[PDB]
Amino acid sequence: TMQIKIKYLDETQTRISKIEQGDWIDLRAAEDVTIKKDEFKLVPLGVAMELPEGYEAHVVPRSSTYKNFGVIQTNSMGVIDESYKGDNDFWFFPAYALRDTEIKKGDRICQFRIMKKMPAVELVEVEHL
Amino acid sequence: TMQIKIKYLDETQTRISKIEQGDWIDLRAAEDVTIKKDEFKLVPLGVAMELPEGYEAHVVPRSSTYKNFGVIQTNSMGVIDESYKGDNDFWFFPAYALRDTEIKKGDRICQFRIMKKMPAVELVEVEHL
Amino acid sequence: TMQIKIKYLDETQTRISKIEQGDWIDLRAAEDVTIKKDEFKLVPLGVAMELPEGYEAHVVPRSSTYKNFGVIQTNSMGVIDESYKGDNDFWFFPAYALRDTEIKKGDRICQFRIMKKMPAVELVEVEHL
Ligand SMILES: O=c1ccn([C@H]2C[C@H](O)[C@@H](COP(=O)(O)NP(=O)(O)OP(=O)(O)O)O2)c(=O)[nH]1
Ligand SMILES: O=c1ccn([C@H]2C[C@H](O)[C@@H](COP(=O)(O)NP(=O)(O)OP(=O)(O)O)O2)c(=O)[nH]1
Ligand SMILES: O=c1ccn([C@H]2C[C@H](O)[C@@H](COP(=O)(O)NP(=O)(O)OP(=O)(O)O)O2)c(=O)[nH]1
Ligand SMILES: [Ca+2]
Ligand SMILES: [Ca+2]
Ligand SMILES: [Ca+2]
Ligand SMILES: [Ca+2]
Repeated sequence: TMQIKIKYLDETQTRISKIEQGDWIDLRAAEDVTIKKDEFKLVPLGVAMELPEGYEAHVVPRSSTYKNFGVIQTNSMGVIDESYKGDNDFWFFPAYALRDTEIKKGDRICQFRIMKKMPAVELVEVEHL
Repeated sequence: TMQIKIKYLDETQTRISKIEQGDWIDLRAAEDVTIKKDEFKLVPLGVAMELPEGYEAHVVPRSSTYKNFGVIQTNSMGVIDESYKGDNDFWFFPAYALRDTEIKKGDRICQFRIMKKMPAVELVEVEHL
Repeated sequence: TMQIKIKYLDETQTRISKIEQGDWIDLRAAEDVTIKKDEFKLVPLGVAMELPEGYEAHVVPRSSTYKNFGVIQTNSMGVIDESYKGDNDFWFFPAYALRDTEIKKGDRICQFRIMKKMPAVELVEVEHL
């Protein structure tokens, strides 16, 4: 199987290694985050990762995230590149609150999977298609 | 040649037609739903599916879902796993209404495709990246 | 390497051809767009493409789009099929503004990659799963 190296922000972050069979993986808030209605905050997720060469990760909310927390993800789907593999390259979930809300440290807030990056392409300009 | 088994909620749901291979497939509201501006409702899609093994489905709006139906999708992209294949595992579109709206039975509110699940990965903690 | 043919709206659009290595590609507003709070506009991107056969494109916001512009993409992830390849099939970004905003001509507003279309599938209706 493919290795992903993961570094946690600190010792209190919930470790997320288990036997994986192709399911998306839940990520968790690194700290309590309060968000007022119609405000935006980056929810830190407390993990940095070196993804497999030639891969990227996609991040979206969980199914019940809206019900529980009343937030939407402002970028729709977050794309994490194999190059965001630095020692300070921590992941976040960009949240817009549709109601006053609180997200607690340790809460599952979004989920990711990996995906092979697109193949090499060359764009060629033409005057007409 | 890959098969998806599909169960409809009832006889009144408009069946999905012979497909054009590879194109996303539109899904229809299973009943009339009224949603007031700033309200959230699960819009039933009136279908349950057994996806091929090792696949998942992704569900997103149409480009015109906002113009036609007044809603955004609260989970950004719905991910339907192979394991959501039970006889009562019906699909929904989680709608937040940005204006008052009357969605109708049969309205093509979103679209789906299948995709292979990500490979088996092993997360390994490291102190530093 | 696969080719994508690209046609620009006019001579003033910024050409986006360069060496590609699987990264998503930024697309840019074709003209100034003003969007008031709680309004929606299709932001023109000034490009039409013939994608490789058997492939589709996916379009999402850039990571900083919400901070810089206050817009969310109403369809979450836009899907451009291979058949959207006509001389007047210009791409757009469906934007809903959460605050009064201005996007300037040439601003990077979203990004795309390609992905192979789903395989041929046969839907088989069953009475029970
Ligand atoms: O939802 C997200 C999106 C991105 N990220 C990470 C990956 C991304 O590289 C980083 C932000 O760095 P940049 O501001 O450089 N954005 P990006 O890497 O997309 O830059 P570019 O526009 O050059 O591709 O945040 C998240 O943690 N969550
Ligand atoms: O937009 C969606 C998303 C999910 N679904 C389906 C699939 C999902 O399995 C189901 C909701 O079941 P759960 O509350 O068990 N959520 P999920 O399967 O995502 O759970 P987990 O967090 O364990 O992966 O609704 C939709 O119909 N539309
Ligand atoms: O974000 C997007 C989405 C689609 N598009 C273009 C390409 C796509 O083929 C076309 C239609 O997309 P949708 O299928 O999401 N909308 P709809 O079902 O309303 O259009 P059609 O009736 O043409 O399928 O719009 C964009 O330019 N940006
Ligand atoms: Ca999950
Ligand atoms: Ca409002
Ligand atoms: Ca369509
Ligand atoms: Ca990018």
